[PDB]
Amino acid sequence: TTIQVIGAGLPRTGTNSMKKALEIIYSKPCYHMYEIIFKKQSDISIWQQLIDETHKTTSDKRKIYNGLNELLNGYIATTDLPSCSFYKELMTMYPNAKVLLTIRDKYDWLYSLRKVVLPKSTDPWKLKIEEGDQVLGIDSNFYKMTEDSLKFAFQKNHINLDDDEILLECYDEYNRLVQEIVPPERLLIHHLGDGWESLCQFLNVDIPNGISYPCANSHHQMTQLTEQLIKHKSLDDIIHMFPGLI
Ligand SMILES: Nc1ncnc2c1ncn2[C@@H]1O[C@H](COP(=O)(O)O)[C@@H](OP(=O)(O)O)[C@H]1O
Ligand SMILES: CC(C)NC[C@@H]1CCc2cc(CO)c([N+](=O)[O-])cc2N1
Repeated sequence: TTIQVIGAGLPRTGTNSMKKALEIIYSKPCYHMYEIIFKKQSDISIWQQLIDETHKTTSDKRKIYNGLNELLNGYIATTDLPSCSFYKELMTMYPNAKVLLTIRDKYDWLYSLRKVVLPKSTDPWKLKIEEGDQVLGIDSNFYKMTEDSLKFAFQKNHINLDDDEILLECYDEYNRLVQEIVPPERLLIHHLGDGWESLCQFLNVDIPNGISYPCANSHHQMTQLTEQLIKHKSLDDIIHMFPGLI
């Protein structure tokens, strides 16, 4: 059991739905940020060490490959931040794995990103996210790892993450680059809304009979989850309000 599909799509492009879709297709687990937050928060420091390794004048690529392989043990696929930023290293490690690029309108993406993953530093919603994350046992190291992995995906050392215009152009550049460096036969570009057909064709499987394509992880749902975590101060107490999400 090793990686068959590498999800290179950025966060907030339908990765949790793609995660669920792949788990339906393969009946084996797919990695996602939800795996880290809700199941394995100890992975945060490991991802941080790997991203830190990339910032060295001479990076130890074998250390990174071995670290990626350990993180992804028991998974059939990976999606989302932070793994998407390592899609090149994953491609090298798993030469037979196919690559998915989940994609969507860039303006909707940015809006989604600011609501969940990367608020502007002066946005009051950032404090509500933090307070909510406190309930989940998430600390400040989490934000450093996600920030560093976005910067790593965009291949930038210095960047003003509060500038929407920069993030929009980074998004387009990122998706262009994936399309440039992944051979066409090894890549499926999956637009938000595309559903089973193109995906199943690509992965050489039939469309799941009587099972609809997943639709999960809206910023509306994430805003409500943040609100409810703050109100009740317990995930277990509110999880029934979020069926089928985690
Ligand atoms: N089947 C589907 N059709 C349309 N949008 C979908 C979808 N599945 C997920 N999404 C959207 O993809 C985004 C989440 O992606 P990710 O899981 O990578 O964080 C959300 O966007 P919004 O925040 O605009 O609602 C979510 O609503
Ligand atoms: C709602 C509040 C309690 N925070 C929890 C949410 C869960 C989904 C999520 C997903 C990503 C990337 O998919 C990131 N990210 O990269 O920062 C952060 C979060 N945070």
